[PDB]
Amino acid sequence: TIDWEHPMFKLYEKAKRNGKWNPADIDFSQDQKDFASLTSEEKISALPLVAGFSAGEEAVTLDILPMAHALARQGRLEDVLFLTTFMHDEAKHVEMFSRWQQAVGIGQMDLSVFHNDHYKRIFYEALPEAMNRLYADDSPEAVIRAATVYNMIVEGTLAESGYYTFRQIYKKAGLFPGLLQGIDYLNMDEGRHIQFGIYTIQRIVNEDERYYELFIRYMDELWPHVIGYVDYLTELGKRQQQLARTYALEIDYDLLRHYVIKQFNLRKKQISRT
Amino acid sequence: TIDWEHPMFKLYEKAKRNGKWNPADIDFSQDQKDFASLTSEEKISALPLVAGFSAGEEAVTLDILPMAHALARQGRLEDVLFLTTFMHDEAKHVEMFSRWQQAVGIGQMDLSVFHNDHYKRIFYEALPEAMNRLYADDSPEAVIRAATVYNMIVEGTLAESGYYTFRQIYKKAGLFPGLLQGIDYLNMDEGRHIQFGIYTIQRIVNEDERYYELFIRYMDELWPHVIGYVDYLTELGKRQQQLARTYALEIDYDLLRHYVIKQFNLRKKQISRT
Ligand SMILES: CCCCCCCCCCCCCCCC(=O)O
Ligand SMILES: CCCCCCCCCCCCCCCC(=O)O
Ligand SMILES: [Mn+2]
Ligand SMILES: [Mn+2]
Ligand SMILES: [Mn+2]
Ligand SMILES: [Mn+2]
Ligand SMILES: [Mn+2]
Ligand SMILES: [Mn+2]
Repeated sequence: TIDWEHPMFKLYEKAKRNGKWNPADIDFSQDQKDFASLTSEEKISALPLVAGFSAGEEAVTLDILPMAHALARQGRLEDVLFLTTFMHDEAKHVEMFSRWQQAVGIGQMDLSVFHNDHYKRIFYEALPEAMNRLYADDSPEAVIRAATVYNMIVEGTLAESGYYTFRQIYKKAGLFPGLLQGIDYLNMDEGRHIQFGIYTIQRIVNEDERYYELFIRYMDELWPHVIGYVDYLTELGKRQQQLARTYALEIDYDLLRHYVIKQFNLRKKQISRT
Repeated sequence: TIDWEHPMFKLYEKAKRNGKWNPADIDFSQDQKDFASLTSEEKISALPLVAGFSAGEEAVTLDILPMAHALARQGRLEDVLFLTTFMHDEAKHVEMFSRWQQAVGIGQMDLSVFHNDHYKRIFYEALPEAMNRLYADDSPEAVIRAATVYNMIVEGTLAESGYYTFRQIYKKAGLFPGLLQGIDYLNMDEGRHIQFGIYTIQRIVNEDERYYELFIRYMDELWPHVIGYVDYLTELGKRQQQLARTYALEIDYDLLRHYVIKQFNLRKKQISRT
């Protein structure tokens, strides 16, 4: 039947209760004015972080499907019910960033230019490969790896840090209130996504504590590309300093960096070896 | 980007606006009392139609995924955004029937007994085979067949007729107000599902009017099992006449039957050869 007490059924219920926001309701009119008011140099200072996210959301909307397939095939009905909310969330995320991009005029703008090699390695290689694998290989190893790259690294490390960074910068400056409303909603959805990942990894580790070592290993395997992208954005911003100056933000890249590091280690700690 | 004018983006927007209902909010307390008040013979008279639906909703929640995969792989982003709402709708449908079944006490009850051979041929063979095919064969032929069996026959013919039948019987009788609230919501969701099917078949026919003949052919191929199930339910009810008598319903199986026939032909007519 439905196991009403199943953790993923409970997460499904919360998703319905907490998932009513609609990107079509966000007022982006002030964002349009803010963006127009920026200098050409101030404009470029913002784009790298938006590039990472818009492309990232698109990647994950296509790439969660194989997990829903694999779990369906295993008969995990409550997981599948929850995953329908996960996939619809990601749809709204793609929608929200595309609306912002249109409202402020950079819809055309090929933002690919802000994706370095480490980024592409995560979003264009490790992520799609690990998810697609599940179509032919739904072994515990395969499922742990998919949840690690997608939920623990892409969402749980990069996206979390991305949200924090957005707040740290533009919330201070009083800029882009529509986008920040969007990001708050995104960040609320993402908490459920991460919880799914934790639950999935933990139940597999609960069967064989040796999958714990596999989890840690896959996390450390990805870390170089995580930090390598983070260094490239850090670096990139330190050149284009004009938005920080104009808006009186000592943009502390060294504390962001450690927020990333903090997120990575925190995700490890949410998986228990025993 | 997102093509804001795309028909499936517009259907996605409507789904969000019109898709807020939550099965967890439905009051089933009166349904519990109604069901308990029924005689043992009256109880059995209702179950066949509920059997068809609960199993049917479960089938379609698992079975829409390959279509979302195939269209994603073709780069039809707006279709995929809409399909996230379609899949979440089906989740709530499975949820709604399981809640009703629990509330009135038939959760255990193996309702498989009311699935005859024609039913199994649709839901356990033709439907999963046609959807799963899309994982390895996303040809126009394959996509038309998937949309025909799923959207035009299962939803557009059987489910539509099932809703009508539910209303005709229990709405008259003043019974099962919770279930009927649920069914109204379901039926509103299903209109978008059918519209997706029409759009999908029509855009493929628009490229080669010879796919029109393929559409009609696949519809007629399934008709025998549609009517054969409908005859078995018709037949089945005519024996167990006690609920009709008790509640003063001349249950007109001959008009239902023609409602089914009417639905089938109506679906053909929504696809234009030209
Ligand atoms: C000092 C800079 C550190 C900040 C790191 C920036 C992270 C931006 C990358 C965006 C990835 C978004 C993917 C989210 C996927 C989802 O929504 O499930
Ligand atoms: C005289 C009897 C005719 C009535 C026909 C009864 C139809 C019951 C079958 C239920 C199928 C439900 C599947 C719906 C799938 C979806 O929700 O997309
Ligand atoms: Mn997201
Ligand atoms: Mn996410
Ligand atoms: Mn490097
Ligand atoms: Mn349904
Ligand atoms: Mn449907
Ligand atoms: Mn027969």
